[PDB]
Amino acid sequence: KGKCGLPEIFDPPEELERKVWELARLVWQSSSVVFHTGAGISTASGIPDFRGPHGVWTMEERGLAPKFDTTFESARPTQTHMALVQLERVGLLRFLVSQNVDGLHVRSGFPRDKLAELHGNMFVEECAKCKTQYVRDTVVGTMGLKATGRLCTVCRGELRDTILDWEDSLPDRDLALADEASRNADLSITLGTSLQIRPSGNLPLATKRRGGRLVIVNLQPTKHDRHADLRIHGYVDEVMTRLMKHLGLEIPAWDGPRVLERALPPLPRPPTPK
Ligand SMILES: Nc1ncnc2c1ncn2[C@@H]1O[C@H](COP(=O)(O)OP(=O)(O)OC[C@H]2O[C@@H](O)[C@H](O)[C@@H]2O)[C@@H](O)[C@H]1O
Ligand SMILES: [Zn+2]
Repeated sequence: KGKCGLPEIFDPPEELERKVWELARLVWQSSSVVFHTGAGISTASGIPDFRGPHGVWTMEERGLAPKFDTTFESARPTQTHMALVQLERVGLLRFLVSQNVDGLHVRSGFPRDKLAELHGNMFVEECAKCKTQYVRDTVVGTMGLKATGRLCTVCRGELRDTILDWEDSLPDRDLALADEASRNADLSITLGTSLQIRPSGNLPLATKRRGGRLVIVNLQPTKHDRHADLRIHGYVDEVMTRLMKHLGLEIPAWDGPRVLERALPPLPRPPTPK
């Protein structure tokens, strides 16, 4: 599905630094910062993307299977995952919209009330009856919104996976929160997504339409490149490491899988430059 296997682009060191300083500036000056993440933020942990050079669909085109260097369970959040945890803690991230099913945002300790997982989460099952969600320690075992073989404990209703199939519509609440955050954002930053899937890929444009700024961080071209105020071509982990340095923020260490349901008030953060 969509455009697969396009050549990657790398801003050279001085181009990159200048662009990351510009991004820092946009973050400092924007009250509402919304991040939009795709499969590219998980490749540095061993999970292949879909449309990159060895992406799932690109490889399918060659009659090759995708290569994982991890199970979903033994996957570690990347520096990028952890940077987003910290940005949220200090109040420099309003909301996070993800297209990833890998479960890494949740397991990194990102508060679920500021997270929309538009395409589902491998570790989450949902009661058909009450709609209460269960975050599990291991992948649920089914995809396509199917019965997992477990009953709810809030009820005895049927538990199903939340992995959307091709024809399946997006979770009502997640999309509602994603829309609200994107329309009301001063700044949308996309990370490691080619922005080819609607409505997910068009959400960062709602920010642009409403007068806000748009930053696209990606190794390949994306569908909405022409609409961005800043395009940054580099490994996300590098882009984020440099950004956090400029912002004067530590990237916290991951202590293993942890679920946080609700965000706290912002922690102290350094003062803004002149
Ligand atoms: N370390 C990295 N740093 C920066 N960019 C990266 C990195 N690794 C990969 N990328 C880029 O990330 C992008 C990932 O885009 P896709 O593979 O299309 O993944 P995504 O946009 O998340 O896909 C959207 C949706 O498509 C469906 O197949 C599936 O439902 C998925 O959630 C690619 O353009 C690739 O160049
Ligand atoms: Zn129930």
